[PDB]
Amino acid sequence: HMCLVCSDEASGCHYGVLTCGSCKVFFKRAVEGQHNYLCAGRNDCIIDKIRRKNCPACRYRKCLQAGMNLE
Amino acid sequence: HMCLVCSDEASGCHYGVLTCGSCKVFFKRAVEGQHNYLCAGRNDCIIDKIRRKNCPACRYRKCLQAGMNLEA
DNA sequence: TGCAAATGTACTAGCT
DNA sequence: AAGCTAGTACATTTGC
Ligand SMILES: [Zn+2]
Ligand SMILES: [Zn+2]
Ligand SMILES: [Zn+2]
Ligand SMILES: [Zn+2]
Repeated sequence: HMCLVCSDEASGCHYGVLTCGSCKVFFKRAVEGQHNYLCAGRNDCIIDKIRRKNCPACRYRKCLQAGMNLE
Repeated sequence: HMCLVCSDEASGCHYGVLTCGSCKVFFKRAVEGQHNYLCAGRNDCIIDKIRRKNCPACRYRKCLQAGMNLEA
């Protein structure tokens, strides 16, 4: 049902983790190239369906916390 | 020289405040436009040249705090 | 791909 | 002429 990164409607198990469609694309872009993202808050931004765009840094952090990788 | 909102190179005194071009257009669009801006932290984000895209809600907040206004 | 929103740039209109 | 800003069109970015 739910994406482990942002809590949207998951579309499948992507990169080892149940994740929504946009978190799937986001993580792919993040690992592939630069992910030198800078958080504007305190590195604990709320990553939900609407706010997940706000902070790539915290979102890529949750992606790693959830265990996403290339296997 | 310095935009008092994002610290990008200022473009002039826009709407009462020395600001860059991107903050000028952003402020007018924020006032006159419909937006679903929601902060993901604590309504207290850092706004600089990079992080200004991160949180428009705090950016709009910093705009008003700097004294920006569509009048004179 | 395809479409729309958000953002930023560069320019023009108009004043003083 | 200079020197200024608000408005606006275009380009880019970003996300579905
Ligand atoms: Zn997600
Ligand atoms: Zn963050
Ligand atoms: Zn600015
Ligand atoms: Zn914020």
